[PDB]
Amino acid sequence: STNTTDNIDYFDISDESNYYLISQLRPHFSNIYFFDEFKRYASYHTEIKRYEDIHKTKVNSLLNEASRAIGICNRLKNTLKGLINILENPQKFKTQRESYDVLLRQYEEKKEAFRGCLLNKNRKNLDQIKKINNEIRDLLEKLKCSQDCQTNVYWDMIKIYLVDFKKMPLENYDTFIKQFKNSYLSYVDLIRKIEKQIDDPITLNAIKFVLKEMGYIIDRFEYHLQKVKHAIDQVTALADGVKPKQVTKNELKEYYFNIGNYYAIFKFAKDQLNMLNKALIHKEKIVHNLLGELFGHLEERI
Amino acid sequence: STNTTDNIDYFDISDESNYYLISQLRPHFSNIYFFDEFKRYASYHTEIKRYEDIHKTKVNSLLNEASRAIGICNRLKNTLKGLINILENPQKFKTQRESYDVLLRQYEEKKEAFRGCLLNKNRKNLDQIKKINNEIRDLLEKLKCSQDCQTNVYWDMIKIYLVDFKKMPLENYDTFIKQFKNSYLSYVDLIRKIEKQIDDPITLNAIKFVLKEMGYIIDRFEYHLQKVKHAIDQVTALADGVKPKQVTKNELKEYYFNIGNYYAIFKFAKDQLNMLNKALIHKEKIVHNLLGELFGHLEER
Repeated sequence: STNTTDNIDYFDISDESNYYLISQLRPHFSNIYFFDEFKRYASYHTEIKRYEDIHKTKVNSLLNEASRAIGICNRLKNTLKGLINILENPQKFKTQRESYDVLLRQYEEKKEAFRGCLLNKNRKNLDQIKKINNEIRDLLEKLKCSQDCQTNVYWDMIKIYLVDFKKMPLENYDTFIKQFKNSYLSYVDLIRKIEKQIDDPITLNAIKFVLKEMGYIIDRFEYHLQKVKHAIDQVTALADGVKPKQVTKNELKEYYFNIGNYYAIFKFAKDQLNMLNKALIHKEKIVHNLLGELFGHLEERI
Repeated sequence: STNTTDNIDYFDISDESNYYLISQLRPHFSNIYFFDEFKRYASYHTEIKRYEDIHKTKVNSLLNEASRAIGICNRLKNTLKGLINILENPQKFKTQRESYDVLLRQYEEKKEAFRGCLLNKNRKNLDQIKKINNEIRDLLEKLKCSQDCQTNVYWDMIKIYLVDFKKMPLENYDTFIKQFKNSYLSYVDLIRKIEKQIDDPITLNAIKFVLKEMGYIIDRFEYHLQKVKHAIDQVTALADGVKPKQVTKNELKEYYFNIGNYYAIFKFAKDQLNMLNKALIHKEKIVHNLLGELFGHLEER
């Protein structure tokens, strides 16, 4: 059956301020999707048609620079995946000569080195996010309105975002992570009772490492599920309140930035949760196979 | 007094990492309540009686140092409150000689200076929170357990917290802020239609300022409401899940830190939301009075 982690896309990291989260899946920042959404907003205002060039030059380059940064950490990624494959697979551990304690410490060191690399190589890209944001605000000032800025475009997009939000079975995600977190706790509780009786070298270490990784991925799923829930609740609360006809231009700037980043979060968190969904299912199959091996060793002991 | 804000406790500020929130209400940080909760956890484990002294000395002193640090910003607070009372009250504006544009600018400068003071004077205290947290983690290592650490105390406290969580009407908080936010947006829209019809600049400026402050306080209410709901949902999710009877010592450490900080967030946010609820209501009374003064002027040509 399944016993080898082929993909470790589940690692992410946030910056020190916890404003930006870096993912191994492109566009790597949710903020790229906001720049894509503003391209849709700007097409309805002829006063800001220059953003078409800002998007082609600044926004696309930022995406590729983010992809380039992730690619710089690719050899750390392969080294980390090589350690994971040994630590999770007793058969692969038996083909080398290092001890499990040594490989475990190298795993923690390479894990933080890889995650640290994802952030460090993207710091200048993070600064570019603010500069393109400020460039967008300055571009928005060229609108031919000041205290009577129309909100039709703003309210048209909220309605469009609400139907896209219905295309995500939010109850399925809650039910899935609830069962998995309890299945995870039951697994660890079963391992605790078995270890109290026997020492099963290699096999028992492997199943604990996989469970430890499972716990990390569970935490990642809950994080990204909380953000997509928050984003949908905010946009929905706007649609259930009063709808002003006209606002000032500085207010319309905040409006576009508000719904634009919320839809970006939703779009970004969806593909992240889908990846994390597959990673959890994959880790569980490894645990299942290892657990059957562990019960066989328990029988021959007693 | 009529159209007079007497309390400006609604201002708060977070640190750059957004891990610590500094409030003008004692204990100024929710982390103090966690230290108070661990004092209850430690009473069930004779191996860690030393925390009785750590709490009495380090924790209480941190509270008093936090209170003193906030006190350093009192001169800025009085200046800021003085500007608020002028900007919100047309009668008090007419009794002085500064222009409304200059007073608005001084407000924005003093507001940021006061909020920045609340954080800057508390930076050493924020570091002391980390010292006490690490000292607690090191103290927990003295437990006479390794792979068989009982979770009886952990589950006894979760039961207690759930009873306390039900004493907070979350739906009342939600229904209030959503109706209040809608009334706020209607007030703004009403002024946009009204100001086109009359030249009442003194009154209109005061309404716009009070509504400007109302917007800030609404965002504060929403921030603290989200935190307290997250904390209740996390602790409730623990109760609805599998309940292992024994865990490892490092797992028990994270157990105590998890529910302790979540309950601390619950206690802290409740008193914050109650203060913000009163502040929003008081700002709305000022808007009601000013709208009544505005409609009176509209009647007389």
